[PDB]
Amino acid sequence: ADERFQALLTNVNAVRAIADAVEGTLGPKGLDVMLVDKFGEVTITNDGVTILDQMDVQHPAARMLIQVARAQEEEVGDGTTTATVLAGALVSEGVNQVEQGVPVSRVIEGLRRGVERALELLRKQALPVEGLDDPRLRAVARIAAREREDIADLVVEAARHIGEDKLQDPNFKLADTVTAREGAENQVITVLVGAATEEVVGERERVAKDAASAVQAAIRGGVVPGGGAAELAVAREVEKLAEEVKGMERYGVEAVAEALKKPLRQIVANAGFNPLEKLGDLRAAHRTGNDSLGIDCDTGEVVDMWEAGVIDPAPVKLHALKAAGEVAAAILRINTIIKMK
Amino acid sequence: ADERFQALLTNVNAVRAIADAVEGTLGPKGLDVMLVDKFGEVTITNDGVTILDQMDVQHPAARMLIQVARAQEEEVGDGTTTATVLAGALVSEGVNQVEQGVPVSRVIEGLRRGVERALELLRKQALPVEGLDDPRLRAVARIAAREREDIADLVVEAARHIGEDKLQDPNFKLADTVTAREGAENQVITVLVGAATEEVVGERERVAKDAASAVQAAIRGGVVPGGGAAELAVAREVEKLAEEVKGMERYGVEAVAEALKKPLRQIVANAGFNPLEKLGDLRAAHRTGNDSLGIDCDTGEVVDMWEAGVIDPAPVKLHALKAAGEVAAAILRINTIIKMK
Amino acid sequence: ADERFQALLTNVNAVRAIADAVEGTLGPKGLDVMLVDKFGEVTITNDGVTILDQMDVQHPAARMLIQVARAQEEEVGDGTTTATVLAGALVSEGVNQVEQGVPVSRVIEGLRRGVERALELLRKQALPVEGLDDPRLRAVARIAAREREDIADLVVEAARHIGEDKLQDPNFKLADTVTAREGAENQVITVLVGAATEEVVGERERVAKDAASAVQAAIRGGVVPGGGAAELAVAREVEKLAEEVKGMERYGVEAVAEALKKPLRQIVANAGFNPLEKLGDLRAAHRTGNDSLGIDCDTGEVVDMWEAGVIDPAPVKLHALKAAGEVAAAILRINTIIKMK
Amino acid sequence: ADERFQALLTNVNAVRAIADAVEGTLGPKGLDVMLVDKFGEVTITNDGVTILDQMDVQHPAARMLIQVARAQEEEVGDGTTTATVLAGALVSEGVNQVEQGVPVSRVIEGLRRGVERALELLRKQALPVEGLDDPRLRAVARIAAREREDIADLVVEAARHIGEDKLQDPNFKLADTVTAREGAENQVITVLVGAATEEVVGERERVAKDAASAVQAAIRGGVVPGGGAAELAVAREVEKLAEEVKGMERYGVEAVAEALKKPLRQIVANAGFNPLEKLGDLRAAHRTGNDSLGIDCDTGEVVDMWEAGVIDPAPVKLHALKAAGEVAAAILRINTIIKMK
Repeated sequence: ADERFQALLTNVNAVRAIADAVEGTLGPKGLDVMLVDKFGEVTITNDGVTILDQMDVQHPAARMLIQVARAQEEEVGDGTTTATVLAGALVSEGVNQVEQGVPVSRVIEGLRRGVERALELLRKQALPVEGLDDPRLRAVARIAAREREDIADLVVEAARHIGEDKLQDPNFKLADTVTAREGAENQVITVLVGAATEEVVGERERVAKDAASAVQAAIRGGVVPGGGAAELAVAREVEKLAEEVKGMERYGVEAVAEALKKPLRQIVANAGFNPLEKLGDLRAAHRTGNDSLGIDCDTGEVVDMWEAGVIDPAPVKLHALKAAGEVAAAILRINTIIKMK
Repeated sequence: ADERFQALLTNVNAVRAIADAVEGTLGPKGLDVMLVDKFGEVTITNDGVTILDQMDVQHPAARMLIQVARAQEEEVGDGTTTATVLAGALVSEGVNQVEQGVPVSRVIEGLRRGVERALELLRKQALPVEGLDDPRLRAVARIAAREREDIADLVVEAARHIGEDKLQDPNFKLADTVTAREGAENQVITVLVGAATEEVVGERERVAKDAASAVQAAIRGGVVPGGGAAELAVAREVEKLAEEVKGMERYGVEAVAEALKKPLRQIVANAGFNPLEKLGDLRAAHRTGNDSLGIDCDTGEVVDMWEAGVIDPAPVKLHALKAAGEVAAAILRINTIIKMK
Repeated sequence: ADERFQALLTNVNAVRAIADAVEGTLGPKGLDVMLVDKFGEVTITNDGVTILDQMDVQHPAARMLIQVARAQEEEVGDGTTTATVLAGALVSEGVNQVEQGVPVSRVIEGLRRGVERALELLRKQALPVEGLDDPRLRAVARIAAREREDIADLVVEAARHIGEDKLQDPNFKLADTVTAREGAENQVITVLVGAATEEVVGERERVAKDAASAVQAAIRGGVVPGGGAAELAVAREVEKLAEEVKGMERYGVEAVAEALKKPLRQIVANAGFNPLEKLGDLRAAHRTGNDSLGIDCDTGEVVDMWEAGVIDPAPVKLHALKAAGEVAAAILRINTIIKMK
Repeated sequence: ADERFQALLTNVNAVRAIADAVEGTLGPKGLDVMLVDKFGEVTITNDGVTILDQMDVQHPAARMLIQVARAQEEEVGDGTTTATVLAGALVSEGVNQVEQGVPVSRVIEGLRRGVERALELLRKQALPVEGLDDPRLRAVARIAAREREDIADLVVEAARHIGEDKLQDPNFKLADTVTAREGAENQVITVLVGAATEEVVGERERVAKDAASAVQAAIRGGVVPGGGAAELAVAREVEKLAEEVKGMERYGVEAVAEALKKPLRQIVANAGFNPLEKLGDLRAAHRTGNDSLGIDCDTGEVVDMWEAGVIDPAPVKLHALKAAGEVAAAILRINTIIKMK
């Protein structure tokens, strides 16, 4: 019986190891991560899409996490680091509840129901954007471009050059029509991103594609209050569902609720504030009936995110949580490890 | 800095040891504790007063819990088990929250307001008893008599023979008006309680005084749904209070709320049922607006405590919670241990 | 040279340990200390005077600080805890400079001048109280009364009864005019202090003692903004003195400057706030030219201490700083330890 | 959490080691450093640039600082020593704050704004050079030429041969317009620098470029009082801003403020004096309202650096501080180290 639980725990530690390596890269004030070879070559990156690919992943439980997260990347080209951290949080709290005594089969179904409710509520909470000149697009472009307005303005300028219905085509990807070249200026003819040297072209191109995907998702499915405020907003309702759920299955709904607190908790933690005290006051002001109250990452105060400008696309946040649930259930189900031929 | 926490944790482990020695005796299906001497003599007893009186305690921190519990006993003469287990749960959750990073002073000042609101809600929820012919007096006498009705009937008979305003006198304790004599019958002349042999008198007198105290407190302060249901009734609102308080203070209101679940959790555990699942379906059926819904100790089916006839006097619980909160606060403040002259 | 310094460090650590045993009792939200015997008896106390009197002292360096602090008690009967903390901080910030390479003889004289200028500024900053009807006397009684207004009202009534010039008499102590008896009410005949039982008399007599000494000192010297605000108010002046002093001796003036913020560091550390961040919010309105702002102990917001009412008399703080400077100068001078005949 | 800090401390110690091998070469009497391979060859040199170029670097943090320092060299041809020393100081007393409990993210942005303000004061303090006949050019050429006049004279002669407006061309560098030949005399035809033998031409060629670049920057940006006086002058101002910065973030500005003293501190220390007292006696000369007062490296008596003739160009100092701040942020922002494919 302990062997069945032990086989689950080592799977969790593999997922947690990957989830812990990218959690420092969350938010506008994320911390970069050092990557090292045996030869000694090193790259410094604050983006998750690259750290997950360039990182060693030898435990076979982590390979599924990377594959599912980059499938989410293949869909919309953003939100891999949120999905990985949410999957890690869900699996961590699930194994914690299993340690308490809850059977794993109960936790799996509780997680399934809680994640389904969370997707429902996040879909219902996202409101559609009113035209393209509405500067919520300019807001969600800036956050995706590492707070560099030079790329952010040109992505929205290209978006206005394309149009609305021409961007509503499912077969058309705006990321593939951007290109970065060295020694050029910022013009759109094909989106030409200027770069100084030849070595800096890669990261400028990558952030150009990230802003491209963000602005695409903004038209495709609306916007959500970023910074994890929407995650807390759905976490409270998932807790209410947990109180609604019968039997031992509820302890998985609590696992969904606590895992939805991890993105905002780490947004605060990486910003350099105490996560617990700055979550307490954030829950303090949420009694007014509005569920769009976040925390600014510079002064640490409770401020509504619509005026702060911290906005996130809706499809990316929906699909990150969907993938996190799908790749937490699959890793919780595994109970034995056997060898082959 | 670690010594301040280690100084606290050693004090807590003294408190947890006392609680673990008594929390097995809760409920109508409690498990006795066997006490051994140097000589090898035995003392089989399920009464918390007895075990707390004759138990060897050496830690200075553990002495305060017993002193507070016996001071509680001097007031009404019952409820020491609930006080001990609640104090243990409160300080255990307090140190658990301190380990997460919350400073101890915030935990203490959150415990204070949480316990105050819990006392307020328990006092409100108490329902007075209409006359002595009401069967609730029969139930509260039966429960105090270890579910042996022969003492239960004579206690209520004596209560009716004395009177309402005579019982209302604060100076008169009817636990002194009971005497057990071997070889006699059960009659009132002085409440004479029959016993078989001289060795049966020792425990028969104790249970007679316990029943006397229960019946007296029932008239003085009404009744509360027993079996731990009222604890969850007030905990569900202490979680709203925790969601009503700003800042790091809230992490102690959660400690009050979770500590209030330990009574019913340990009633269910001692009854031979899994406490997590049996607590899960308790919250499912609490949505009807009634807060007096609990768990029967034999069939495991959730049933409302009024019809089931499991009732616990109000003051024995209010004073017990107040004592547990005061001793938990007093033991959490301690941060340094040093030696005397 | 090393054994000369190691002789100072051993004396420093003895002073550090005694100052460390009584830091946590400072401030209104201070924590208590468990004093244990070999016998097994206990004494919970948050009074610094009791801890210093009753806690063992075997290292001879500590006894000098104890004697100086209890001499400060013999002067006006309060402020021993502040004196001990200030002496510990001064000695710590002195040895930290000797570690950096500053000679001890320069630190001693820099500390002398820094303490003298700090005393001068604290004396200049004191505000004399207008009559005994002004509410700051009530505040000074309350702060010495651990937020129990029952003692505060009777002591202030007695203070107004006696008269102004009668209170001015240097041979008249209000110390001896109080007495606590069990089972009595609160009235003045000779001030009769009420108490519940015989065991409560010992601490309630000390409470009346401290309140009487606080109101005693208030008439003579007026008031100073309590809660450590005035220590910060003079710390910046000592910093400008350090920026006035010439040579290696200046680094003793900064030892005085940083030692004066230890009381306010510890008041917020004991309050459950982070001292590093709560010193990075007090310097907001200190730029406005007023030097009467501190930190309130429950919510942590910065507010003027005149409005908050945390007011502590002038003579007790002045003499506590003088005693701390005297013992800090006396203990730093020791450079060798030798045995007698 | 310790692993995230251990990764940072490992990174800091790498910067400390590369930094630690350089600062002995600061000031007019820097101490040269020996370099050895397995073959046992010798390379005695007191120049920072060659020391950083030929030194074996294994840690990636050393590689990042190497790249930034040689980029600073590519920009203006000098200032690598001050850049690496200031970077080491900023990183060292940034992690010193992290040990105290300050979060890394707050220290990073505090470093950012403190360095920005230090750049502001340093830019404003630079006074414009009045023609080339002004002997401040001669002074900076002298201090650039290892206190040798034979290279001081021909550099300024070649400069005045060109003309005023021709040195303002950003596309023209005069560091490439100097060639050293063996057995020749000192004249300009192309500045011909003579040498004794072929083996001596290497070091003469290097000092010729250094002296050329000093006057290259001097006409462009003016003059700033060198020898660490400008650093101390801006350190007091960024201290004043630290008193203005609000929150936990101020402890990064304090790190910038005290890290700016490291150049002057080590110029004094390499002189064979005690830096602790020589920093103390420099704060008397700064109370007169003017901020040009530094320390002569020979007699130890503080003297005005204008009259003493110790001078540095403005652009080299500004860019050294900018590079030091940028690399300090880039190495402080790394949180964990992982391995690659």
